[PDB]
Amino acid sequence: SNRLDGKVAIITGGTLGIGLAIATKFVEEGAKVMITDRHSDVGEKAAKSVGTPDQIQFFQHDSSDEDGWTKLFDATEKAFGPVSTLVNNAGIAVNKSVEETTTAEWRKLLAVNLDGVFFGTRLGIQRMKNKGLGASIINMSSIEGFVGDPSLGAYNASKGAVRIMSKSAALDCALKDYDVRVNTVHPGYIKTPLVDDLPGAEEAMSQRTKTPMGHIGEPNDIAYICVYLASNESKFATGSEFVVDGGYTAQ
Amino acid sequence: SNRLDGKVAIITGGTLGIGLAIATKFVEEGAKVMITDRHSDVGEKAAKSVGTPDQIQFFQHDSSDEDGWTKLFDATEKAFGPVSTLVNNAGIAVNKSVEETTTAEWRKLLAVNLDGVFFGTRLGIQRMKNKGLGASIINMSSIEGFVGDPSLGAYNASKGAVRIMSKSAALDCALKDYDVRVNTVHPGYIKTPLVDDLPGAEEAMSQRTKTPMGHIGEPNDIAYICVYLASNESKFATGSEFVVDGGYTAQ
Amino acid sequence: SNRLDGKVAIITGGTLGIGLAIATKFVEEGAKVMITDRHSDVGEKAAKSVGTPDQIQFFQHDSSDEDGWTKLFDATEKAFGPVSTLVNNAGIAVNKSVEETTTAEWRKLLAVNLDGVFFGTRLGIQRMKNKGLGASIINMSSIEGFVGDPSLGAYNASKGAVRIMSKSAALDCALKDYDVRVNTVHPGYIKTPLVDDLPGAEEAMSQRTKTPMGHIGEPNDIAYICVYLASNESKFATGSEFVVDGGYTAQ
Amino acid sequence: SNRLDGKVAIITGGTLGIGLAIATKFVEEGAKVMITDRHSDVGEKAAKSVGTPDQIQFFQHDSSDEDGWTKLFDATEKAFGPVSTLVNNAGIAVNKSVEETTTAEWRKLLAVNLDGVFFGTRLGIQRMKNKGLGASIINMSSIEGFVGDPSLGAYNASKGAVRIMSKSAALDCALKDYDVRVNTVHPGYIKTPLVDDLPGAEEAMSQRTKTPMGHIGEPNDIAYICVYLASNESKFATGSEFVVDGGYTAQ
Ligand SMILES: NC(=O)C1=CN([C@@H]2O[C@H](COP(=O)(O)OP(=O)(O)OC[C@H]3O[C@@H](n4cnc5c(N)ncnc54)[C@H](O)[C@@H]3O)[C@@H](O)[C@H]2O)C=CC1
Ligand SMILES: NC(=O)C1=CN([C@@H]2O[C@H](COP(=O)(O)OP(=O)(O)OC[C@H]3O[C@@H](n4cnc5c(N)ncnc54)[C@H](O)[C@@H]3O)[C@@H](O)[C@H]2O)C=CC1
Ligand SMILES: NC(=O)C1=CN([C@@H]2O[C@H](COP(=O)(O)OP(=O)(O)OC[C@H]3O[C@@H](n4cnc5c(N)ncnc54)[C@H](O)[C@@H]3O)[C@@H](O)[C@H]2O)C=CC1
Ligand SMILES: NC(=O)C1=CN([C@@H]2O[C@H](COP(=O)(O)OP(=O)(O)OC[C@H]3O[C@@H](n4cnc5c(N)ncnc54)[C@H](O)[C@@H]3O)[C@@H](O)[C@H]2O)C=CC1
Ligand SMILES: C[C@@H](O)c1ccccc1
Ligand SMILES: C[C@@H](O)c1ccccc1
Ligand SMILES: C[C@@H](O)c1ccccc1
Ligand SMILES: C[C@@H](O)c1ccccc1
Ligand SMILES: [Mg+2]
Ligand SMILES: [Mg+2]
Repeated sequence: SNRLDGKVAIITGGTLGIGLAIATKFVEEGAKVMITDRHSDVGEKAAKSVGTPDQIQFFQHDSSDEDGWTKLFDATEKAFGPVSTLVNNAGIAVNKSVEETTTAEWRKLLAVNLDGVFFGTRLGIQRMKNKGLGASIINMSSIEGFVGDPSLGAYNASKGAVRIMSKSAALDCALKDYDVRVNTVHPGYIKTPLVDDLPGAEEAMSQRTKTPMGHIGEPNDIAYICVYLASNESKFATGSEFVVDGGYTAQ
Repeated sequence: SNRLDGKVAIITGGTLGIGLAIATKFVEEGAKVMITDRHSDVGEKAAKSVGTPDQIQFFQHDSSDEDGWTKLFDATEKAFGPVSTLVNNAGIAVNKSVEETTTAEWRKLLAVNLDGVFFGTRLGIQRMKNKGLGASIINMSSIEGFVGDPSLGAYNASKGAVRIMSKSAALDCALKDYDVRVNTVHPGYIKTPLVDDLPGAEEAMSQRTKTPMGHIGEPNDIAYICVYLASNESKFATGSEFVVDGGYTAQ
Repeated sequence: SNRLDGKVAIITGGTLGIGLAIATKFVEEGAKVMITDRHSDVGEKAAKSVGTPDQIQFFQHDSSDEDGWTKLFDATEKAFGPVSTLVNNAGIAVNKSVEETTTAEWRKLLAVNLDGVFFGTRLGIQRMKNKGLGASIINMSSIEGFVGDPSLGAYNASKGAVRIMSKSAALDCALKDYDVRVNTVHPGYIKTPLVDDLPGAEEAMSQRTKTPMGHIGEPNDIAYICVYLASNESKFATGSEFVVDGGYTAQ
Repeated sequence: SNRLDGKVAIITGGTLGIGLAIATKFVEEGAKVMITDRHSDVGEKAAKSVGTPDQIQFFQHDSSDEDGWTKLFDATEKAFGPVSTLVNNAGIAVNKSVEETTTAEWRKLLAVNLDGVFFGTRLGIQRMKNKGLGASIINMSSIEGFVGDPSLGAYNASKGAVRIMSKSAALDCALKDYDVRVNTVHPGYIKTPLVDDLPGAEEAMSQRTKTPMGHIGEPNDIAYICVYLASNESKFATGSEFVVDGGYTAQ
């Protein structure tokens, strides 16, 4: 309780899974939250499932849409006051090796996972700096920012990009005394309804050769590290990677 | 509040600085705590400064003392019930390059920083496994587990050892379903009375070429990441490194 | 001598600096080489400066040009026989923080440094696999694939992308028994005529807080690690990062 | 040929496997070599199998023996002139988890794998600095300096220690203009007669979940990266890790 008092957060892809759990715990800890998704039909229902309009609202936005980012920040500031916290969580995956990735697939994945995170990070620094907000940008990544997956070529590219791009931003903010931190979060496998719909997926992810714990995580596992990062408790943490992966990358 | 409900923690070197702040926040969040130090004179006063005997006690112990580790676990279990949480925080430094390290210096530093962490980790796994405690071993490290310092040769050795030793332990616990997680915490520079007593030290640490934030951290910066790691909020985190360094390792 | 006997290499951006030195040492060790650059005026002269047409030729190509990649592989195979070795060396830099990067700058840098490396890697796997060539793809990176630079935001993104994308490709090639390895090379600061034309640049790079050796490297420093990687001497090395940086990333 | 002209190398544990292959290729490239082992019976035969006494000799030495290190450097300088190159290759393994490691096992493994590497590194810096030798210390590590193995607890400790200790030494040498570089080499699984004597071992190591190439390496795979590191070709490489692992750590 109260760990995010006064904070105002944007969470992209906040209607499902990890992003929804981050939204839920953010509201529980006192933050006001704007969640997004490319589609409108889930959004209002997702928001209402967490809290009331004074706590959480929905804004339809595709994170690859550069001009839509300014509309999103404006709507959030209108609802809740100046934005303090950005969680760049929206992402997609292509299940292809590098060898088998089409250029269209490459460009589509990079538009969401890389351009979108760049647009959000750039705008968030501009809008959040020098306001005494204790501002925090949390760029969602994954184990795939540290290790390869033969069947996730473009996804690996995007996650490695966000990993090191975030360090650049962290350093510049720290050196300019902007009062903006930038860090990455790296989930391993997490159980969601989407994983549940893929026959065999959780079992494959839970083999000890993949996740040493012998089971995948849950959305709140990623929510709680995000609360820590969004809060002033982490005021000395910037430019770093926070891994919550059941041991996947330790072997 | 309540984030460590029911937890029972041992924190080595818990009478000063980082270890004292970890103890303080642990008590605030509902944990019972046994702090240690090689010396007795500070201990009881340090404990009483945090809370009452039902919350926190002191046990004199040099972490390099193998047999003393069993006495420490026994005393803690006597006071508070079965131990759930171990923070291996006790450490020393030698200000020497590898080239200029004497063998006595080498052996003394490794006894505390490496052997002591091994003894605590080994015993903690034995005593904490298979009890449904949500057990957590937090091995204190530093930026010096990732990067070299020309003037900290043996210290670097110790911190690199603990970094990877902790991953081994994490994996074995995860694969054996022991209900014990093992992670490392990596502070950058932190202001304490000891740093304050070293003329010029904080200023040197605060140069942008060292810490990009332009200032060093405070003990609570390390306390809060430890609360997260000791809590069930981090039940999917094992075998990982948590860095709180003001950007030091991001450049 | 003879360390690249029978090898046929493409080196993008091979007319200057690092790429020219890689070309030079490749020819010395018995490889046939096709160098590229976006511009034609330097190319033939650069090639003739290294060797004769039976050793080394030039092909004008912008690495961001997807269709031009197939023309490049065809021209090389026409000149020298099947390509065994690809060094993705072409790159550019934008001297901007993330905050100050324009979208046009972002897209231009990613087209060369990321898309271009993807196009070359994808095509090289397709054209080099299953031919008993001892094929090797060497994706040029830099220290900026490991650490941030506040003034190199998009460049950091690109270098982190190539770092982890290359691991994906490595794994898929290894698992499919393609006889193609993929590794990254990470130069620190290297003296070239271009650096020499930037007043103050080498001196700034040579400060001990940047490069511990107190001086920057030379193009042959990167050439020699590339020879090792292109050769069968490194037949068990794949998915790894090879750093030649004067100590920059060790502190 | 000639890549180590004039170099004088000490290779600890140089009578078998990886160390023998390093010795072999070092001699082939023009270096004079002193190999060691704790036992005498294999040594002279191993040396004679590589070359004549003017090329390679044997010195009986347990790398854990501190005073024996000065005798070893003296004998090498007597045979061949001033030592330029040290490969700290001697090591042992204990097949125990952290939990199950006895203190005697811990101390024995650390004496060879950590103390021994410290003694060699410290003495080598002292004896090799400021002589214009192009001096190089190559500290053998393994994949177990990057990732955990649940059954290699003390070994992981030792390998993580050497990894970061070597960076400290690298930095101090670079900052003091000592003309001594320090780097680590990280073999994955390598086929040797010892592995061949362990039923099932190579097959287990060759599973794709362990080594993506689907087979283990050979001693020359580690020899060739050591030649590069010992040579002046790598004069700008210090403080870095060189991984030759068949993809083990890329996933
Ligand atoms: N489920 C898993 O096992 C793992 C997930 N992750 C990563 O963590 C993050 C969050 O995942 P979840 O929210 O559980 O995802 P989900 O798979 O349950 O649903 C996808 C999420 O992204 C959003 N989204 C997709 N494209 C978008 C666009 N163009 N604009 C705005 N929103 C968009 C949706 O609202 C949705 O919340 C992602 O960045 C993902 O790549 C990483 C490793 C594992
Ligand atoms: N102050 C700083 O800038 C940094 C500190 N650290 C690390 O973080 C950890 C905690 O530091 P602080 O508690 O602030 O230290 P401190 O420097 O303020 O005091 C030393 C601590 O270690 C204990 N200690 C030393 N030798 C011991 C032994 N043989 N047995 C039991 N206890 C012993 C003392 O109780 C004391 O709390 C250490 O492991 C340290 O190496 C890491 C980076 C920076
Ligand atoms: N000079 C230095 O200090 C450092 C250089 N690097 C990196 O190493 C690599 C090689 O650098 P140099 O050859 O010395 O570069 P250079 O700065 O001396 O010249 C640029 C090179 O890239 C090529 N190039 C640029 N855009 C291109 C395009 N669209 N298509 C084809 N070729 C193109 C040119 O032929 C030229 O060889 C690059 O990827 C660079 O980013 C990394 C760290 C430091
Ligand atoms: N075979 C494999 O799969 C792997 C080996 N390694 C590492 O690479 C290095 C070299 O291995 P190999 O020479 O093939 O070993 P080996 O297993 O074939 O034989 C052991 C080597 O270490 C020496 N040795 C052991 N204790 C010693 C002491 N107290 N003093 C002096 N010498 C001693 C022996 O001469 C012998 O060459 C070691 O540091 C090892 O830990 C790392 C990963 C895998
Ligand atoms: C990395 C994880 O988000 C994933 C991506 C594609 C298919 C399954 C799982
Ligand atoms: C790394 C940090 O704990 C430190 C060690 C010795 C002297 C000053 C600071
Ligand atoms: C990283 C290095 O290639 C560089 C890039 C831009 C300006 C100067 C140096
Ligand atoms: C890591 C490798 O050297 C190994 C150690 C012990 C038993 C088998 C293999
Ligand atoms: Mg650094
Ligand atoms: Mg792995």
